[PDB]
Amino acid sequence: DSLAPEDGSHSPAAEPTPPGAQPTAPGSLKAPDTRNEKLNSLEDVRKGSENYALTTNQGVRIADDQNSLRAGDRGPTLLEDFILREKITHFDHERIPERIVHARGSAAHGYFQPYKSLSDITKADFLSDPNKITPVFVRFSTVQGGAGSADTVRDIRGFATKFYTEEGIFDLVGNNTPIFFIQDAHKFPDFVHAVKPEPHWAIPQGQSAHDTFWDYVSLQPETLHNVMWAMSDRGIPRSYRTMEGFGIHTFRLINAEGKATFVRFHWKPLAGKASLVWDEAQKLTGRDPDFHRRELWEAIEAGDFPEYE
Amino acid sequence: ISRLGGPNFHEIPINRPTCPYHNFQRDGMHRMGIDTNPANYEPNSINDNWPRETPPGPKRGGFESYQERVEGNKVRERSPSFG
Amino acid sequence: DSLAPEDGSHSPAAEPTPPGAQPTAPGSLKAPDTRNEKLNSLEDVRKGSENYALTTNQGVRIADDQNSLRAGDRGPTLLEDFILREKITHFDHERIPERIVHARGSAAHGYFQPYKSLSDITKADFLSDPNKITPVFVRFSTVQGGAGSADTVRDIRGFATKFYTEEGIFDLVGNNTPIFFIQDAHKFPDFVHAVKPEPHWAIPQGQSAHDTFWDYVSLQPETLHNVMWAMSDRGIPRSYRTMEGFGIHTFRLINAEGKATFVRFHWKPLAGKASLVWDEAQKLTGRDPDFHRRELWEAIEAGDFPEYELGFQLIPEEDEFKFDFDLLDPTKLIPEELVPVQRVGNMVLNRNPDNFFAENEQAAFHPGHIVPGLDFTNDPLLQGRLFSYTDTQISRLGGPNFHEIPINRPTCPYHNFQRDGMHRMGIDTNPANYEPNSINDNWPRETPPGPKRGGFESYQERVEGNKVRERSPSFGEYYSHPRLFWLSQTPFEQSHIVDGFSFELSKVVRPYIRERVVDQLAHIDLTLAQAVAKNLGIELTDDQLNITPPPDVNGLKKDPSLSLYAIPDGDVKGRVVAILLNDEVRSADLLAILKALKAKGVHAKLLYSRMGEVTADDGTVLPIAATFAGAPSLTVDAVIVPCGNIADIADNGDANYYLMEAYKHLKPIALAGDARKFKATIKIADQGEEGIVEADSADGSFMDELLTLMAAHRVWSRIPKIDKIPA
Amino acid sequence: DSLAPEDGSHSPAAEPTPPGAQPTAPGSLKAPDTRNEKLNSLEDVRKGSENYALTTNQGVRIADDQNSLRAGDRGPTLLEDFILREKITHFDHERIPERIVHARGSAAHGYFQPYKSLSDITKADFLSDPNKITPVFVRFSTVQGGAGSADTVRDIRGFATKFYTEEGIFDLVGNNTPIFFIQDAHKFPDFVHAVKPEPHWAIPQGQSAHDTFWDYVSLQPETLHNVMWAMSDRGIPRSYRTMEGFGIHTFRLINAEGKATFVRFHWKPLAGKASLVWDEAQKLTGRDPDFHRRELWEAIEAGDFPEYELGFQLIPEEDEFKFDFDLLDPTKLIPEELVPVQRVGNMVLNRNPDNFFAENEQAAFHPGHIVPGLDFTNDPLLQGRLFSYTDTQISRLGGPNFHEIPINRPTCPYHNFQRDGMHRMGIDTNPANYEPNSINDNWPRETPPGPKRGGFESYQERVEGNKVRERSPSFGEYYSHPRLFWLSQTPFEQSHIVDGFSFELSKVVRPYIRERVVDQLAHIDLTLAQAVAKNLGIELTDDQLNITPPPDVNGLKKDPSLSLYAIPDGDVKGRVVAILLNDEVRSADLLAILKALKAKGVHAKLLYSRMGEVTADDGTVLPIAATFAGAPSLTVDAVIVPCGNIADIADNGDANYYLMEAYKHLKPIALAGDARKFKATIKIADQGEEGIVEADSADGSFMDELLTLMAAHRVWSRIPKIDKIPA
Ligand code: HDD
Ligand code: HDD
Ligand code: HDD
Repeated sequence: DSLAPEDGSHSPAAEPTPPGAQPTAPGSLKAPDTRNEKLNSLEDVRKGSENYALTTNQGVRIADDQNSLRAGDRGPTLLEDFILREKITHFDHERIPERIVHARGSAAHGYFQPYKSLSDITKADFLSDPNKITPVFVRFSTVQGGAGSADTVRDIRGFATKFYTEEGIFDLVGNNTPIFFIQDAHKFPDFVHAVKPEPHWAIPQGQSAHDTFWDYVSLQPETLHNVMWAMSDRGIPRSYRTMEGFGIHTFRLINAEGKATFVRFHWKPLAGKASLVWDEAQKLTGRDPDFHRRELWEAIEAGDFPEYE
Repeated sequence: ISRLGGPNFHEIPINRPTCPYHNFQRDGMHRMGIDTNPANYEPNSINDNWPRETPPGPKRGGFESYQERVEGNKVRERSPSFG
Repeated sequence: DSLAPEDGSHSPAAEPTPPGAQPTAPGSLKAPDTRNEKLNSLEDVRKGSENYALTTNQGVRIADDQNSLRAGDRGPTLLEDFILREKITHFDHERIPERIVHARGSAAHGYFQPYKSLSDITKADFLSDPNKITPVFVRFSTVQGGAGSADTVRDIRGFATKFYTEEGIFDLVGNNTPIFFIQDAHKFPDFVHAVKPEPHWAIPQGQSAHDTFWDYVSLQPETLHNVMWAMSDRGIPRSYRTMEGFGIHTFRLINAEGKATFVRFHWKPLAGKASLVWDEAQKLTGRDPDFHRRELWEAIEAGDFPEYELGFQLIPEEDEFKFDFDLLDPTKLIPEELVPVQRVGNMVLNRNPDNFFAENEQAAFHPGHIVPGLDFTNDPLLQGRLFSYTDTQISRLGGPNFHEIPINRPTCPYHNFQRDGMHRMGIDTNPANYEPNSINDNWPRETPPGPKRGGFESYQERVEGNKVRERSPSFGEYYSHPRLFWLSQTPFEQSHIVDGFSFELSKVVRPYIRERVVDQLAHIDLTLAQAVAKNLGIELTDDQLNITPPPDVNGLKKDPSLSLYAIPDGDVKGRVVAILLNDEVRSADLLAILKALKAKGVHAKLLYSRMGEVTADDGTVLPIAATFAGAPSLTVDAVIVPCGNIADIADNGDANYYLMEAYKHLKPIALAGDARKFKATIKIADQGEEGIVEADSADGSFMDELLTLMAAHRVWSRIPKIDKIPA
Repeated sequence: DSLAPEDGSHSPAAEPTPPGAQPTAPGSLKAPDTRNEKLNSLEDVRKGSENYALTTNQGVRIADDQNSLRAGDRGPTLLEDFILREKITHFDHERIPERIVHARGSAAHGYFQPYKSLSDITKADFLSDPNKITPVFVRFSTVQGGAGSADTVRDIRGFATKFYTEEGIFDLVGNNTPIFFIQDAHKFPDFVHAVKPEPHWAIPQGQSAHDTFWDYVSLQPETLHNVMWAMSDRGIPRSYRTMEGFGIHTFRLINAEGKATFVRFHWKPLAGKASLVWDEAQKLTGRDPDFHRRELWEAIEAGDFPEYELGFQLIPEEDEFKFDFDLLDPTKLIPEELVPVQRVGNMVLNRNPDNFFAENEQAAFHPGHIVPGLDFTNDPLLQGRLFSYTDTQISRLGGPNFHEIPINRPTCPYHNFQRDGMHRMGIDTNPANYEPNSINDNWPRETPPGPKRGGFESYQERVEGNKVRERSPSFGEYYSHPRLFWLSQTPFEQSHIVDGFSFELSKVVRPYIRERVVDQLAHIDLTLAQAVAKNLGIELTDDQLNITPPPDVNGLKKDPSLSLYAIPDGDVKGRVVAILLNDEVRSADLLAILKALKAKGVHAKLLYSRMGEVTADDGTVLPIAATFAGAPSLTVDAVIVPCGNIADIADNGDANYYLMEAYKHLKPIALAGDARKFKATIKIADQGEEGIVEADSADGSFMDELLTLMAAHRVWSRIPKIDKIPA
């Protein structure tokens, strides 16, 4: 009953390997020895597969997963085939709405550690002890395109970090430029509608290069600063590893004595800052629309972990 | 699908089997189970075809319908015996 | 308060205009006088905008749509700002789930009209009289990629038509190849999961070129027939206008006397069959991921309406078992040499939607939506489809009232005892919500079946057998149809199939999967298998070289109707030519070029190294449509270079590459006067070659030769020359 | 194929008819001539039924709606039965989430008209012209129970009015008491969770009589004021027609000069104030859980329209701080003795919906739906309400397009740049979906504020303070308003409050909670506290007996407007009388009875020991409406027994109990001729007593005396006599 090759060449080595040397794999199979508190806490919902019987969602073993139940082997399919209907029902409802913005994104697990206690300026527990390790989950993204759009478009990039701290989840939801296009949230649907595919025909995907975007820009000069960044090579990063991150807004740090300090957040890439050039980026959306997602996944599989200060 | 919000209603705790369940179904709203199978289809070679079908048998076998004989034309008709 | 330009140049003309001549627009503003019964019935939900106040959804006029309400102009935003919250709430919930498959699609309104009454073979009302005009809504699609994926991927294409008939909605939900990959609907999630992005990392988008797809194929030889089609140039159509459509399954036509005839449905494109080549298609997903969506919309705005002839392959009930294959097997085609396609009517797509989301995204097609005069068969793929297309709408469209979404509404009457459900629009006045009832005199009432305006009754097919989960043995043949397809292609089409398999298998990381697929190809044709094997560094064994080929299909050595190009059918109307300008164009050349193109309905785009204008030798001001890089040769069907100051562009890398890319992609190229110096960049000798038009000046003969080349689509004889071209 | 009776008795007459005379029907079939702008605007979604074929939702006629498609008439059902699957799918998804609170409610259409222009104090367009008619849709409700819970529970009632104005929808979302239980919206889930069924076992339905509610009350004295109202007979109204309505919060009116006036909204019932008594209300939840829904629908079918006068309490901005309590505290009422209610206009409810689910269940009211001329205040309960009523519709009504559900649609224009979302009905043609735009000349456009037809601008209230989660100290007083309410009630109303607390606390299992509530009552009034304590077997301590009462409210020791009954306001129109028949009724009695009731708009129910008919002494055939047990005295306002063959019913247990129950519940009873023998059943002396009408015959003053009793609602003087009745 074995369909795997006898030489075992179907299974990727569970050790760091360079891009293309092995098939890519789920993280807990590729790197079983990598752990953190969050990864450990997900074990209760991880599901295996090897050596298990194929079942319905109700736990009933399936004998023939190749055929519908019919009245004769050339007959009509019967309504009483609950195995078919459960399998097709689940398939029929697989999709959930994509994010309104930043629908295209690539994510990884990791950890954060502060260099020293910041208790003089903030009572935040995750910043209180250099030995305190906080698990993170990070998602990098474009802004305009759908979940099935291309990576190397000209766009702003999102850089969202979920810190699983001992005193609650802290999400630092930033972008790869230090400002945004607009001043007041009331205008967000206007700006986003202008940059998104135009409503009559739903064109263009992953591009601000169309009338409605530049119409809005020309009528809203507050947008010009972030437009400058988007039109620069900042808009076409070489990799999620080679871009900066910013929280954009001024927030506050609050210490134990009640003192507030204004703060803006920054991520500094250990790999440095690097971008493509336009002709390359555009052609690459055709040759490999998954280039950034792939590069992130493969760097981690190689042990070449993305790092950000 | 409407009452419980989608196709993962078997993951709501009261509905969960206490016996094993494994298959190639994926995703859907409020998906709890995180599948590690490299494959989400069968037949597959990349996971040596697991999880695997099980032939019917006296115990722990796969489900097979009783091979009742069906004979008749396709009709929307009540059986006279019900009348 | 007016932000529009004083000259009115913001507003597109409400008249047919060629691609790029005007901004595109909602269909009811571009073509307000194009009407049909369905389009007219949508007027109750169309919303205008001009001269109206900006309001909340509750009708309250907004005074300041630029600012949130705050405590001081530098203060915190207040929870009482209901205008902000309503606007952001609506934004926050704009997205609905995309279709599980065929998420990427482009749609248009049109109409269908039969050529004659089909009453002798079907009682379907929409086919009963050549005077019956039926509105349609058609959505073309890819299969694998998301709604935001690219158009010109290698994939099967969907071709779904909603017929708004006087006796109900009929949805013909087909594809652009005559078979499907699998035999039984129970396997659909397996096949789709295998072709879709792999579940760990969600790669690759819009591509079958990955391990899991070819793993499934190698283990399920039933897939090989449709795989052959996908690896051919059928997988990369030039336009939705230049592909065929097929219902795939055998259905039944039922006439008034109750006689059943088996039928397979066909759409024949008036524009002919035409496809890209792989390198062009792949690069075009980067240069313009919206290319097919754009070309469909712009053809309709130009008056180049997509047209498709509906055809039926008809097989009497008594002939069910007269072929080498099972009629109910959706992995088998019916060769036109054995059963001709009888043309029965024509469909014209003549208006774009107003709002993509409301009309395209929310449209629900389902092959179970049939009408009296049609019926199903036991095809086990069709049988399971019947369950899926109603089920899936409960999440995708939010509940069981999806038929009340305007695009989905029948134009004929509908009345029943169904009630409630999320977003219920219809307010029922019937005292009864059940039947039988006396309190409403049993209305609405059942209708017996009959020749016209009768109730639906299934054809009383005899069913005999035991309840089994079992594939019919008649379905267990996998190689003869792939071989018939292979043998029916031209030599260059065969080369492109080889290159398709070779490219895709090269992207499979696990080598044994490649080897298993090559072994399957050896069961189809050894020339195909050896050619793919050579490109993969695989050597066939002596055992593989001795595999007996499968038998012919009912005596057929080939069927040229399976080739895109063996029988010429192309027409140039609606195609487009790039014209590469210089700063002092020979106006006489351009006059003759544009006159000849206009006479044939071929569009032109004037390209230069910058935007703005250039002035011809006689003072004619020429407006520039795009730069060489902004509208690459990928987006056109041919390239013409008129004479003038050729020195202006002779050393321009983009201009030289424009011709090299077009040359590599087998497109016609025409060079007038000093533009013939560009022959050096494409390595064409002074004596010239077939496929490169050249003359001292552009003229009638010059343009006749180019338009003849365009009618043949591509210059296949150039293929031996392109491998040395660095492009 | 017609199942209706040949005599047409299945169809109710489309004319006003009294309760029970005809089957009830959808409003547009019962009263097609009753129209308003909103009702007319719904015609595009109303669906008929008569003379139409039964179809699928796709418009396909159904031939056999009695059977599934099967392989043989005794065979398995086939998956290809799309008619079955569509019908069952729709059934399977009929239900939507019920409202979090106020899930049980009953609704009607109507209209509002102001008495005079209020332009001096508000620019609200619907209040600008006495000739301007504003359509309304009103939903009355309970609070705690589910959509399937009973009407006549002890609870607060909701009173929600949707005004379809020319300048937007205004929703006045009020209750039947002038205060709420809590001060800050942050506590709303705590309070509601405490009153709702307890989470382990989901008991009790429709009742605050359980530990968690009284636990919360005992720990949150701010609740005591509205608790007092709920424990009074206010908690058990006779009908939605006989209760007051209140907006509770202080809002603002804004005039064209920008001047703000504080306002509290009031509804005054034309039918007067009237409530049940507890034993009656509780038993009625069993005998007819739909009593209030039924009475509302049947009053409208009878042409006896519920009417309510809108009134305003108006407080100038400079008087904000001149009261002992904070105007922004929703646990405090504004006594009418301090600020009179000024009459504003009248609302008439004159047509029932067609489909309860489509119009009632799907209606969305929200107090943030205001119009120019109105504004909010910093009331911290109102402030949080503004968030909830938009948010909750995303799940309840399936997404952000809930304003497109027909009942919710404005009748005035609504245009904006919002797009998409689930169930999107409107098809936007605007080239732009953003502003500012030039491509549509910036339409739809913002509108500056102005005297009429202007944009919404918030009143520029001064805000000064630090960001704090802190209750205003001015809110920290909890007992003076409960005491004012207590002191304003009649002695019998006070007894009913004592009995309400006593009964509810008896259902609290943990005795310490009862003791803690009694301690709170001792801070309100020691007479109340002692009487409740006595009924609970609790002895007040000396310390409790020495608690100083809270101060008067701005010098008031009572305000009679807080009593249901202190100032008579009852009108008998729309009430109902049970008439207990015998097998040979004295027809002269019955003629005098029925005609006197009819002249005052009082309905009658002819009751007997069986259904069918009886014949009077003169041969008149009398149709029986219900049996004694089938329409118990709980469902009527008074009981009349005419003379005749009294021996027929004298020993009937149900007939005797009918009188005992009505007697216990303080209802007027009238006995003519030999019917006076029933005085022995209710233990009434030969000389008679006030509240029992008796005479030799029903002529003379008999009916006037009974109608006078009915105008006073109940016979409160009878209370000492019922306290030992075995009934
Ligand atoms: C008021 C609306 C609004 C405004 C003004 C912004 N966003 Fe946002 N953003 C959203 C509304 C939103 C959202 C609709 O809530 C999203 C989409 C789906 C989601 O979960 O959140 C989102 C997603 C989203 C993501 C993706 C998170 C993920 O990976 O899942 C990022 C990185 C940002 N945003 C970052 C920003 C930045 C840097 C902004 C400017 C400083 C910004 N957003 C303004
Ligand atoms: C049992 C499952 C199943 C099977 C075996 C098939 N499909 Fe399908 N198809 C669906 C389940 C489905 C679906 C999940 O129900 C979709 C996705 C969203 C939808 O509305 O229907 C769909 C969408 C869909 C569309 C897009 C319609 C649109 O534009 O909205 C087309 C053209 C087809 N299919 C065509 C086919 C063809 C030609 C098939 C083989 C003969 C086929 N499908 C087999
Ligand atoms: C912050 C939460 C919150 C608070 C403090 C209140 N409510 Fe509320 N109310 C809701 C949250 C809510 C809600 C959850 O949003 C409901 C349930 C379903 C709905 O549409 O709105 C609702 C329904 C609802 C209804 C039923 C409307 C209908 O018939 O559909 C009425 C009459 C009221 N409420 C009245 C009030 C009054 C008079 C309050 C105190 C002055 C009050 N509510 C406080």
